[PDB]
Amino acid sequence: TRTLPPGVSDERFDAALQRFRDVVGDKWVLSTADELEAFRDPYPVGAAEANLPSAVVSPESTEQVQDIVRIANEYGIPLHPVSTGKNNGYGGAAPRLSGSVIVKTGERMNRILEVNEKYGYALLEPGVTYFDLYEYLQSHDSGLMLDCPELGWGSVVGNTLDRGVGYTPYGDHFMWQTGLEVVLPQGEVMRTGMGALPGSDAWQLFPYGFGPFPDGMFTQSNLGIVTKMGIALMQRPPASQSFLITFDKEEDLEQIVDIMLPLRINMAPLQNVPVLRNIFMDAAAVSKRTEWFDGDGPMPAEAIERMKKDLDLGFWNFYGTLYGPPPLIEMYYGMIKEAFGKIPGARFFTHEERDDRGGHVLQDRHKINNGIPSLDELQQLDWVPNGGHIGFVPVSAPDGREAMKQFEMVRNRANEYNKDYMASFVIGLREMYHVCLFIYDTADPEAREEILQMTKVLVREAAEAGYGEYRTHNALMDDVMATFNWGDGALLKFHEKIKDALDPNGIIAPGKSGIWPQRFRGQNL
Amino acid sequence: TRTLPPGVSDERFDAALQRFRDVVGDKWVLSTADELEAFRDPYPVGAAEANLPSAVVSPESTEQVQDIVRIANEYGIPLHPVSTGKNNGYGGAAPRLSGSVIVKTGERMNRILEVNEKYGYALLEPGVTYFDLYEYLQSHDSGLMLDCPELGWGSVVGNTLDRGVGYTPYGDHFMWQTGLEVVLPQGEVMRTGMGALPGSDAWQLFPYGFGPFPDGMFTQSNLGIVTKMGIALMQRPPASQSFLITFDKEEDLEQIVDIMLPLRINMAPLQNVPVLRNIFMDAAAVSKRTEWFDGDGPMPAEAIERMKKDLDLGFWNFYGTLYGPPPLIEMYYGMIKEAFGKIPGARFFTHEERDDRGGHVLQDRHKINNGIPSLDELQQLDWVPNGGHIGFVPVSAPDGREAMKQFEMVRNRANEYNKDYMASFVIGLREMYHVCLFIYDTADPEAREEILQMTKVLVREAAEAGYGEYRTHNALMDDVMATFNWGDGALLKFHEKIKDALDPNGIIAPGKSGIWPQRFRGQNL
Ligand SMILES: Cc1cc2nc3c(=O)[nH]c(=O)nc-3n(C[C@H](O)[C@H](O)[C@H](O)COP(=O)(O)OP(=O)(O)OC[C@H]3O[C@@H](n4cnc5c(N)ncnc54)[C@H](O)[C@@H]3O)c2cc1C
Ligand SMILES: Cc1cc2nc3c(=O)[nH]c(=O)nc-3n(C[C@H](O)[C@H](O)[C@H](O)COP(=O)(O)OP(=O)(O)OC[C@H]3O[C@@H](n4cnc5c(N)ncnc54)[C@H](O)[C@@H]3O)c2cc1C
Ligand SMILES: COc1cc(CCCO)cc(OC)c1O
Ligand SMILES: COc1cc(CCCO)cc(OC)c1O
Repeated sequence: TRTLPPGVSDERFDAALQRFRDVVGDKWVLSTADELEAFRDPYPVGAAEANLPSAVVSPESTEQVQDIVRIANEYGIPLHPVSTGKNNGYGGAAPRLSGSVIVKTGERMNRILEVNEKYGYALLEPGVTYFDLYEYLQSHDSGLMLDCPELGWGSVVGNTLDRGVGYTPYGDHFMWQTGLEVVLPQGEVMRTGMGALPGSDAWQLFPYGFGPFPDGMFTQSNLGIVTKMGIALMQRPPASQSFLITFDKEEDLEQIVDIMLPLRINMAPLQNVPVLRNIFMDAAAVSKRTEWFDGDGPMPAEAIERMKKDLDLGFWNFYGTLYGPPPLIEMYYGMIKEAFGKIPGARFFTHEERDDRGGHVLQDRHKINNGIPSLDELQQLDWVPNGGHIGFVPVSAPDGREAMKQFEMVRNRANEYNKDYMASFVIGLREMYHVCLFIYDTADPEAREEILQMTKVLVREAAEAGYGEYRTHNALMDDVMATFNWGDGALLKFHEKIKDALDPNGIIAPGKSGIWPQRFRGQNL
Repeated sequence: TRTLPPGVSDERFDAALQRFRDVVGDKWVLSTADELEAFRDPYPVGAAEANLPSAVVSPESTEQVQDIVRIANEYGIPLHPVSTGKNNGYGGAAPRLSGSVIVKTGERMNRILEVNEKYGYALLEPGVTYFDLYEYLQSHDSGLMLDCPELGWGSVVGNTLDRGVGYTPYGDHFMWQTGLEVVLPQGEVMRTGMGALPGSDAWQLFPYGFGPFPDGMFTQSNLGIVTKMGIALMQRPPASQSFLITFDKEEDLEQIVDIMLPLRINMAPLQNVPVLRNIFMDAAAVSKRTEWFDGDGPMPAEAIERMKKDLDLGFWNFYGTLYGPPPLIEMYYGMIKEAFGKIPGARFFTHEERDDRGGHVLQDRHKINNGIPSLDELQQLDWVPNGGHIGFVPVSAPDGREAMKQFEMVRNRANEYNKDYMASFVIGLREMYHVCLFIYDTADPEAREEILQMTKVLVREAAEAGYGEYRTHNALMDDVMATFNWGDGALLKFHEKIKDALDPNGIIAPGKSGIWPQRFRGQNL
């Protein structure tokens, strides 16, 4: 059957598709099953079909976005705006609401509008990937560096708009986002901050402007379609050194985190975003599961010791990067060695001390942590046939016992559902993103359903323990927002009220972050 | 005559006042003219009466705030929430809309709810002043320090809610704000961030929570009455050093700013928030105008030279503070001396090198920049009889030509309207707050009217040159929001839609930031 927007007939949708073609050109509207396969979730969750797009519209300009939104309002067509649509682990480009039209802004709105060397910023359209911006900075001999997530094929804008993160001192992308332009849900266009002052040169200099500060309301949001976004860019330091600390025992996690916090909270000596990855995460980056265990069910401890011995890695592997003059780097590395060396069996390696396969992750972090984008971690998806992943990322206090509690709770459910537990604590100043990647055979419908049921269990169990997730997959958005229900669901009620005011026809990404416009509430999707 | 809410009769207002007394206690409702005199703007702007409160209500609890908001909805009573109501320069405690009832949350909601040494944060009620928090930290021998504005008698919460700023590395108060509790305009209570997840310990560790990020919409805002707010607290460094650089000429401003930017953008060597204050600003802190000049009109060049000579200060005076191990401080100070020394006439002083009257401001900055609150700057108001100030604060790029353009533009109008121009550039990473404090005799109605007309001209003239203000006085809020009118007033229309959705009866601080609810729009008050 043809995927159609809810309540929209074949005739009405054909008519809307043609109005879209009038705006963007016939080449830039996709609506056949073969064309749309590329836009389904690449890592499907659940046995049954879900998150089916009805079309893809690729606008060239803000003016075209406004016209697309107005047409969607006339026809009642839901729109899922994306930048590059590489939100893999959280749905890809696929809409939360099946039948929605994807607005792929980044296909043609892909210009670097400004890179300012003096004030250190960029003004970007959504199609600028991290690779694109890196190539620009390299080609202009820029003194600036970008901040990228693990995979460079995503969007500087799009990643920020889901509050994604990277690993340099500028790792909080939303923090350094400065100014945006957005098409509101009925087609009006708005600039935030100093961009609201005509002729201001400070759109990318001063984020707040005047009055209530709105930009965060357009992140993890369905309140508009972003068409331009500014971001601050850090100056590249004169030198850097990355390092790996291997820790032998599962149980070391508690002491690692507790030693880490005093070294991190003042952004020195731990200047970048430390990451603490387990052996499964690192092994998946350089090898397939069957090299260590080709049997049924969870991997046995003998197979784990082999992974560690052969890759020369610990169960927990701490990656960091230091920046600045060589003397500062040496002083900070000495402090780090002296602190973590109090853990029995810890071993230290700089990026120049490992040329072996187990050191491939360290080399990859040394790129990433220096704003050099990479795709090396895509090899994690070769762990099993037809590999995909889902991201389960609860927030943790930077406390070793809390980390251990979360590790044990996730590992337990992981084992129960026969999914390997790849873990990476991504460490901020006062919080940790406990990244749980579950890699699975996306062609196997029982594996897909196990992933869905396992993660719904984990969302509930984590919440009963006081833990919430910072970001989540289409399939989990209602469940995750349901956990943030202090005061009889006060937060969601507030969001719904704003959603219905700005989007009275219920057009933009219905269900994003569990926020449904009035016409869709009380339904089973 | 008695001050009444718009459209509310004496009999209705009396009934509402008694309902307020039911909630908070009859002792905690003020409504006579003598009682309300203290809640008038202490630095009145304009000759005519403006911004008159009809009553003051002091709630003891969030539950009482909810009840007050419910009563106000029933009766159509506008409410102006304040914490400590010390917003001097911007209206004091006085409401934008005359006839509003001030809700002074800080009078009785004044508890430090938590200070966490390990993770470095505080959870505060609105009545905690900077002095209160400092005394707590001292009393408990805390390793943490606060970040305060120039005057310590304001509210850690209230200052943040107007996006006020201080001068340590944590000087962006809203940035370090983490979690809040707010009573929405119809009386519902909501927690943001991880506080929306019942049982989370991360309310003050991770600001975003899940879904659209709303906390900024409650700053410079009329979308609620905030009852609790968290804020991160920096660890106190092992050592510090403050310094003053004096520069001889008005025209040095261009070179000072251009030398400063490379030293600031990486947060080192200029680690704190530098301030660049002109001789009028520093002279007012230690002396009266008639010490230097008792004639008519703007101060002549020779009197300006006498201020410089006796106080041993420049026309421009640069104040900074360095932090960290003693060798790091000495290396950074050497970098700062080498850079700024290229300006002919520059002279350098650390806080150890001046014990004269001219050095009083340096010693005060050494307290403020180390989280030690002060009221010394209140002496600026003794510059002339019955002294008050208004804050005209355009944002400037950190560019010397732009700073000079703004200086010359403001000086030109200050001279025209016979107001001394006290200037302080408060310097962020990529932007400066160009603080123009105009000090005037508040008893002189012509001076008050000159201040109003001069600043209205400056708002328009600055906007014509592409500059907007970050914060403003009641009397200028409509004019300032009117300058942020890109896209035919798109930003204000967006704020108005949200305002009417959350506040359908138009109760909370109508006209704050130029944002009026439907029932008042177009009424010219
Ligand atoms: C192995 C692996 C490792 C990963 N590591 C990381 C990591 O380190 N850090 C990280 O952050 N992520 C990580 N991810 C997740 C994902 O790869 C990235 O976050 C990716 O950059 C997001 O996709 P994107 O940039 O194309 O954004 P998009 O998919 O274009 O956008 C993401 C979402 O933002 C919203 N949005 C986007 N554009 C607009 C717009 N114009 N208007 C309105 N709303 C919009 C929509 O809700 C959209 O679904 C990882 C994934 C995998 C599989
Ligand atoms: C000489 C001088 C120097 C100054 N220097 C500085 C400086 O360095 N930095 C600086 O930031 N300011 C400065 N100011 C301005 C002012 O002194 C401070 O900002 C002061 O801290 C603000 O008053 P307050 O803290 O009592 O906040 P309040 O007056 O309580 O609140 C300010 C506003 O925030 C909102 N608000 C407050 N509480 C609530 C609540 N509970 N719910 C909802 N909304 C609320 C209201 O709009 C209120 O009007 C200066 C003023 C002068 C005269
Ligand atoms: C920090 O946020 C994320 C980190 C990773 C991988 C971290 C590997 O060390 C994946 C994500 O989504 C799939 C995230 O959101
Ligand atoms: C940085 O923000 C402000 C600074 C000052 C005075 C700075 C003196 O050096 C006053 C203000 O309001 C009256 C401000 O908002």
